[PDB]
Amino acid sequence: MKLIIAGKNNIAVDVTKWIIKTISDIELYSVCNENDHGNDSFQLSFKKFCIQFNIPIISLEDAYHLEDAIFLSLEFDKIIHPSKFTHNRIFNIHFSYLPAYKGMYTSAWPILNNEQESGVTLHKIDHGIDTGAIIDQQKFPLDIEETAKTLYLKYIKIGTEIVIKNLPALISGNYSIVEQSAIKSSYYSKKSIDYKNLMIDLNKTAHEILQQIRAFTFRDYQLPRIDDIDIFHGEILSSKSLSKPGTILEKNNYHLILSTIDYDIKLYSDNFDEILTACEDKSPEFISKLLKTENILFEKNHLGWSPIIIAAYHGNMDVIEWLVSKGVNINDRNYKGTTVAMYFKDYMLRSGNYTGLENLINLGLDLFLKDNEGLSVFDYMRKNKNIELFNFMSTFN
Amino acid sequence: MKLIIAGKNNIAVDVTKWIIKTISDIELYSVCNENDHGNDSFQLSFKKFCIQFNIPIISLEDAYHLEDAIFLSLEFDKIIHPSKFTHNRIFNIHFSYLPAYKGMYTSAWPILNNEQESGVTLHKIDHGIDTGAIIDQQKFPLDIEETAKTLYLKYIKIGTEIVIKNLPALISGNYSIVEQSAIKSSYYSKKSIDYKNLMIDLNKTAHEILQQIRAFTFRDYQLPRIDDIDIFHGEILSSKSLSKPGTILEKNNYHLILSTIDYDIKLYSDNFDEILTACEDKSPEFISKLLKTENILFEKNHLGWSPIIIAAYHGNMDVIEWLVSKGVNINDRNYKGTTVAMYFKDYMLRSGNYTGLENLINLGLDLFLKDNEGLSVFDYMRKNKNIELFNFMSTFN
Ligand SMILES: Cc1cn([C@H]2C[C@H](O)[C@@H](COP(=O)(O)OP(=O)(O)O[C@H]3O[C@H](C)[C@H](O)[C@H](N)[C@H]3O)O2)c(=O)[nH]c1=O
Ligand SMILES: Cc1cn([C@H]2C[C@H](O)[C@@H](COP(=O)(O)OP(=O)(O)O[C@H]3O[C@H](C)[C@H](O)[C@H](N)[C@H]3O)O2)c(=O)[nH]c1=O
Ligand SMILES: Cc1cn([C@H]2C[C@H](O)[C@@H](COP(=O)(O)OP(=O)(O)O[C@H]3O[C@H](C)[C@H](O)[C@H](N)[C@H]3O)O2)c(=O)[nH]c1=O
Ligand SMILES: Cc1cn([C@H]2C[C@H](O)[C@@H](COP(=O)(O)OP(=O)(O)O[C@H]3O[C@H](C)[C@H](O)[C@H](N)[C@H]3O)O2)c(=O)[nH]c1=O
Ligand SMILES: Nc1nc(=O)c2c([nH]1)NC[C@@H](CNc1ccc(C(=O)N[C@@H](CCC(=O)O)C(=O)O)cc1)N2C=O
Ligand SMILES: Nc1nc(=O)c2c([nH]1)NC[C@@H](CNc1ccc(C(=O)N[C@@H](CCC(=O)O)C(=O)O)cc1)N2C=O
Ligand SMILES: [Cl-]
Ligand SMILES: [Cl-]
Ligand SMILES: [K+]
Ligand SMILES: [K+]
Ligand code: NA
Ligand code: NA
Ligand code: NA
Ligand code: NA
Ligand code: NA
Ligand code: NA
Repeated sequence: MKLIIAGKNNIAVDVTKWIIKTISDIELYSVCNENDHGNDSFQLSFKKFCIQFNIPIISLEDAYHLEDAIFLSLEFDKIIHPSKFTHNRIFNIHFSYLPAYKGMYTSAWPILNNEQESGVTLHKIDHGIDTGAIIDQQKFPLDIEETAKTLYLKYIKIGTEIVIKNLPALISGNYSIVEQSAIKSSYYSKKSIDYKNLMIDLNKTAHEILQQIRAFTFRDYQLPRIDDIDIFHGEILSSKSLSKPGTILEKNNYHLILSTIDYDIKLYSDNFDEILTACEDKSPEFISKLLKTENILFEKNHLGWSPIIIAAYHGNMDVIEWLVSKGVNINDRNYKGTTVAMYFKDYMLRSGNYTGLENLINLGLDLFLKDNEGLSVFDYMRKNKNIELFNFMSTFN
Repeated sequence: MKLIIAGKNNIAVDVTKWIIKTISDIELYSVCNENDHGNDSFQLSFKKFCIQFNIPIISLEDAYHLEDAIFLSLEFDKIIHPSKFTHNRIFNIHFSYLPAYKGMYTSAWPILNNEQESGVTLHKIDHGIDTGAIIDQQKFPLDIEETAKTLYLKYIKIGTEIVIKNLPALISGNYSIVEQSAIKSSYYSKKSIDYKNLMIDLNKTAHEILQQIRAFTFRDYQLPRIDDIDIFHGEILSSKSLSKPGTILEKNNYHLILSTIDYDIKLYSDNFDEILTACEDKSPEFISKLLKTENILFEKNHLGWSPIIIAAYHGNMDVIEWLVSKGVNINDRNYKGTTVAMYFKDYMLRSGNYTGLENLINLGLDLFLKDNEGLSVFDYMRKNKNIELFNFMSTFN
């Protein structure tokens, strides 16, 4: 068989990796999205990956003429018409529990509409928008403080899994379909949200305002901004101003308080930059007071730097352990795949203090992971001839 | 006690009637809505009613200065501020299951949002929009072909009941409250729907388009109009045009067929006028073919004339019985309260054929009802000196 993987991001990358590890005899090809210019971001560039792993990249046009192929769209950006192929072995992963939420912005809309869950759906491509028969789908609940970013990461992940579970069946042809019901079918278009002129409607209830805030929270693209302040989460108060919804009751460095249709809301200014800086050398105590929401402890900057990555690079041992106690991953990575252990090794090197490593190993620090270049911490130390640190790190299980 | 009834429509009228029948010693006052100019429509004018029943009509301003009073808002149109009263005995009926759907157009929005149910809520007035503590509420399911009109009539009815059930408790002061949750609180404003420039979004799924159609179906105000055709219901087909959503696939006297995001839809032109005319003298068979949806058999024109009222006035006996077999009320009334029996008596008079009456009585025709003027069929025949018909009608139980 030939297998054509058209799309982008960690879903296209991780499915392709699994195929490589698991299916030989398959002849792989890649079609990439138009805005994929080779740059890794909060997601990997699938184009860069394919070039490095020698997966031939072809045009959508070339894809039409391949016979004895399977075509699989993973967040692909161009319309695929099944009449342009000799076969009907054409599949898509859609980021919703179809028939609901066909179309665009499916990381926002379920939140805006205050859904209790969402899902991912594997289905056949037909001529229209997310309309072809369903092969498989899985659902999952939305968290109370779900954001568009957290939702999107759940899609990437569940999408990847649902594809890998179904791949053998698509390749063999031994899978079932069910036509999508008309009932409960919904669709949003490109025009349904203007991200370049985002307005929060403040003539709304506290809950509705917060749902809009959280729907529009996706740091790599934007934070919601109100009265010139970037907002990162908030809360519903018990007070109820008599003033008109939208009235600013309080504005300072820390927060905005607004009158709504029902209960006043408190909206936290974003202090993520201040948090990262604090993680360099302040105590867990200092950080717990600086933060307004514990969600900020799992945020990452444009490089993929999280609080734990800062604490590790600066050898701030108390903050590392505290963050872990709040459910932060001790083996967190930046966007190049560089791990906590890699950062903490740098601190060991620069400082000459090796005494903290044991603690971290005990907390589950993994020395054997590899970055996106396929190198471990050991490959780095060998390469840079840091042999005494290599050997000290090598004693640990 | 004094009891001030502020509002409009059959809810304000029927609550006031119950008070009159059931509570003496209460001193009643009325405050009316600004657009209530004394005219009965698909709802009674509360102003006309109060004038005829000698309920003194006062200004909202006068209402503030009444001591030892209770104030009850039933679809009232001006904002009520509890700080303007000596007491806090101030209640409202809202047409939703609060905390959801505060604000406007609550006969549309639950339909647009494809809710499975709605309700009515009795609560205290506080300073804001539909935000005060809840005294009582009842919920009910939305029908699959619910329209804004059918929904609205359910509100009028359930509202009326919930008020009558609770009145003694409000008068005594022996009732409980519960503060409205923030969670699941929603609000729509005046601006959320422009009824003077209504657009149906056709770049949507079949189901979404039909939900918008039905949400905007309220004959006294408007029918949805697409491509210059008034629409009265429709259906989802099994075909799926490849053409773009909104493409008109077929247009004739009977219907529009449109391409959507998923399944084609068939939208019925309104033929209500043609149906009423048919009921004058055509068969049940003829009418069953003329209609495109059985919903059209329960529609009424600006006078309150329904199909059964036409068949009765014209003595079309087969159509009367058939309509009854489809669940039409044999004691239907127009908007002046004039009943089927009143219309059928006219036919008896004009034609001299008395032979059908027995059948109708057997089907449950009620000769003892009174119109809005408080007259029965017998009061009319006495008045007009139609004594042989009076006496023939009088033999029936
Ligand atoms: C463009 C943009 C997106 N978002 C959020 C909401 C989106 O659901 C999420 C993903 O962005 P996105 O550009 O991938 O667009 P989406 O609209 O999510 O996905 C569509 O486009 C993809 C290329 C696929 O064809 C997919 N099948 C489509 O549904 O990020 C922002 O918060 N701000 C933004 O400015
Ligand atoms: C996290 C952090 C990093 N840095 C430095 C370290 C890097 O030299 C530079 C870019 O960071 P980065 O996350 O993009 O680094 P990467 O290129 O992913 O990883 C390199 O740097 C690590 C420290 C390890 O040595 C690893 N073996 C290297 O491949 O910024 C800071 O100065 N302050 C910081 O707080
Ligand atoms: C004005 C209008 C209303 N409608 C429908 C939807 C509405 O829910 C329903 C009732 O009309 P409406 O003018 O009573 O306005 P609503 O918006 O339903 O009710 C508000 O105004 C009332 C006076 C009360 O203050 C009530 N508490 C408010 O919620 O009729 C139309 O279909 N076309 C229309 O043009
Ligand atoms: C239903 C119907 C009524 N009419 C006439 C009868 C009335 O004279 C006029 C207005 O109708 P309407 O529903 O407003 O009448 P109403 O004023 O409600 O009722 C009067 O007319 C009835 C027939 C009874 O005599 C009753 N006792 C009267 O009070 O239209 C028709 O010509 N064709 C019809 O199909
Ligand atoms: N047949 C098919 N259906 C899909 O839903 C789909 C594919 N193919 N392929 C990948 C991706 C592409 N999705 C899209 C969706 C809409 C437009 C589009 O042109 N959208 C405009 C209308 C026209 C315009 O932009 O000029 C819009 O308003 O949304 C382009 C690509 N997609 C599934 O993910
Ligand atoms: N305190 C109180 N709350 C209510 O929700 C309420 C009452 N009173 N009294 C009766 C009725 C009146 N409702 C309303 C609601 C809004 C406006 C209003 O002015 N609305 C505009 C904003 C201002 C404007 O029109 O200039 C809007 O955008 O909706 C007037 C009367 N109503 C419950 O039924
Ligand atoms: Cl090194
Ligand atoms: Cl008479
Ligand atoms: K307020
Ligand atoms: K279509
Ligand atoms: Na299947
Ligand atoms: Na947009
Ligand atoms: Na060295
Ligand atoms: Na109560
Ligand atoms: Na409006
Ligand atoms: Na006479």
